[PDB]
Amino acid sequence: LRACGRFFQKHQGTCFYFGELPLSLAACTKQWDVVTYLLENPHQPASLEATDSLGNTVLHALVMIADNSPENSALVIHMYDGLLQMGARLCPTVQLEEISNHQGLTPLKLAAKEGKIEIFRHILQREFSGPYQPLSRKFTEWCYGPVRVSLYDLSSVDSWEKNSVLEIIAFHCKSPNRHRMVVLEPLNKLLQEKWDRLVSRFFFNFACYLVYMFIFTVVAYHQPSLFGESMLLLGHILILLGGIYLLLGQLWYFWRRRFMDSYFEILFLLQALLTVLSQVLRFMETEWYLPLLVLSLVLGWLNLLYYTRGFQHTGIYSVMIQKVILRDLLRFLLVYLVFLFGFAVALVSLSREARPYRSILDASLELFKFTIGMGELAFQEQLRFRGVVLLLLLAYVLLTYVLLLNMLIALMSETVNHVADNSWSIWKLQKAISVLEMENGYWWCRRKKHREGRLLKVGPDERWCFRVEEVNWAAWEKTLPTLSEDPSGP
Amino acid sequence: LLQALLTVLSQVLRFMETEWYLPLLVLSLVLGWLNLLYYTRGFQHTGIYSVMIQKVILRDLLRFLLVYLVFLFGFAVALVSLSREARPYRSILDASLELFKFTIGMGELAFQEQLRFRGVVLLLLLAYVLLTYVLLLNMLIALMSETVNHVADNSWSIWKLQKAI
Amino acid sequence: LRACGRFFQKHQGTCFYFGELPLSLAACTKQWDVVTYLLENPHQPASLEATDSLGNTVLHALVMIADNSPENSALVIHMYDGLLQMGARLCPTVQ
Repeated sequence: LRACGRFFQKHQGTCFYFGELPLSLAACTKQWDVVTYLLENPHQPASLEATDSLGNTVLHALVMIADNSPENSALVIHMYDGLLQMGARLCPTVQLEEISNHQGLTPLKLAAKEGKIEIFRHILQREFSGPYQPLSRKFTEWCYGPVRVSLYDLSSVDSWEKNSVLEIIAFHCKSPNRHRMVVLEPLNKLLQEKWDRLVSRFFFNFACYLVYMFIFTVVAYHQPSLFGESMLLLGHILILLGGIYLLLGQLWYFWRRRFMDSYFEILFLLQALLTVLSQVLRFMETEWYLPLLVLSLVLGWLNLLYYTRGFQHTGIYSVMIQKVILRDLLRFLLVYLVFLFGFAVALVSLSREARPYRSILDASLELFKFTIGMGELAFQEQLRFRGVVLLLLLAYVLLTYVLLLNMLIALMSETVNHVADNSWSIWKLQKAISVLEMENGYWWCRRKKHREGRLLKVGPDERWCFRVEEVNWAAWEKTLPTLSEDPSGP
Repeated sequence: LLQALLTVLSQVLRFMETEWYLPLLVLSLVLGWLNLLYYTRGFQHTGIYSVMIQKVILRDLLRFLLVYLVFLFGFAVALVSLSREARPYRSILDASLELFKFTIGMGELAFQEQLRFRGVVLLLLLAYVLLTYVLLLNMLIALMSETVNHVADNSWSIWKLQKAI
Repeated sequence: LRACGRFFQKHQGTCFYFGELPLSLAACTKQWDVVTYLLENPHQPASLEATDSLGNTVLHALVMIADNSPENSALVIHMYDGLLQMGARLCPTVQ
């Protein structure tokens, strides 16, 4: 009896989304005796694979009620494991983990999309011994003393499939916990493996872009006044070809992905648009292409800072300036402006009388030169109101040199609690985005996606696996079984 | 080794009557006065200061300067590419020097009139000023966050290791 | 019987360098009863001063497996002290 009302649906406000199904309610409400009675009974058996109006089964409902609190996460983990074990003994023919809702996702995918990290980490590294062996994802291969190779499962986790946990985390997710689902194993080992296979193409792209930017700098610097001529026209044609190529690439990227990590692609689009506009304005014989070409050159040299992600830990510096350039700067500048204009107008309104600051623009420039430590504080004599002008100049100096101090103190207090783990996780997330972007290939030719791990039977189900080696000097029990009796390293 | 090699080369160039020994002798003198900071290890705890600048001079400086360079050259070229027209910054070297003087707090932000593109030149100068004064702030914040967890025990141990050597 | 293979040598990758010697393996694997049985027995006595291909004895192997973790360091310290004490009572003439 589906309770497809308004209070039971998932929305902001007074709600409690348990999946509008009595078995789902008993599962979510910590009523394991009631769950056991509802799952098996001679009168009315409740199917565990039943779906509500949205298409969610009980596992999706258990995923969607999970918070990040430790008290609720233990409930979600224990009830998920218990329901999986009871589904093993009731309907073993059907695989109830792979049941998809109307959006098309699975409970692992749903935990990835909504940002429920506490059930995601458990479902990615769950291990069950005894009779419930095949429904595990943390298989144990050979162990030789303190070193053991653990085989994780890459079913619906590798990027070879049409929809993956990696793609959902990188692009489709929307949560503050996007970066924290990349550090956890086996996603740390998986994305480190694909990056080492793609760093060659990343550096090749860096070299090609550096050659293009060197050609652009040579063309811009040796621009004639508004063999050498043929070389310059060949360079202009090459710049036009590179600009239209990069514009087509960015257009294909924005068509495929139909925000902070998306900044540099917007800068790439702006740079390509500006150089294409500069070339088409030069072709139209307009004397305004030179500011646009120079602006494109400046924007491109700024854009070149994107390729610092792959130079090892350099990115952990660079990500901070990204946060810095969205911390308060675009506000604080406005605060500086709402001084400047006012004071500038004041100076003009007090400098048009006689017994310097002629217009608003010159007054603004002479007021701005107190920040770079260059402006003058001379005692005027030609102006009639010398003392009031000096008093306003001193007041502006004091207000600027206290506003900058306040800004620096505020930024220090903001960054003093910033540990290195968060910045490292942000850099790892950016590398994950770059890996999943390059693996799709260029727009003019699509790369052949290759599997990772190997296909080996576990207990005769053929399950893809990824091997992670570990050393543990405290696991001296030798009780868990091993699939293979031979080490057989790579 | 570099100081000894430079002063030996300066002496052998003076013996060969070459008028290029004077830059090498002066460079050797500068390098030697820099080298004199090695002997601060034995002046008690003074070394616990000095070791930090060693880490500082290998922390990010030789990278960060390059980052500063990959602005400067670009912007400098831009200024040259926009200052050769008429209705200042003559060559690449003078443009680089006039752009560098915004870091020591000496460069000028005047409104040009002889150039045809006054507004675009001013906009690029303002953009360079903002980018420099945010990059230096970011560098200082990053260095502070790097050194805030640096206890005195690690620096004391480093100084003791240098004294052991 | 020296296990002078490739998996048992010390190198980056899949390795477990215990010294390629059964007494060394029992010492490194926290098997003090097996170590006591191998050190003294009427059938086949294992010399504590035996060396592998690299020339390491059991003490060098106990040194090379030590990490900086507190759980492993206690194992290395206790097994080193126990092997030194058992070497005192078996071959006191040699150092």
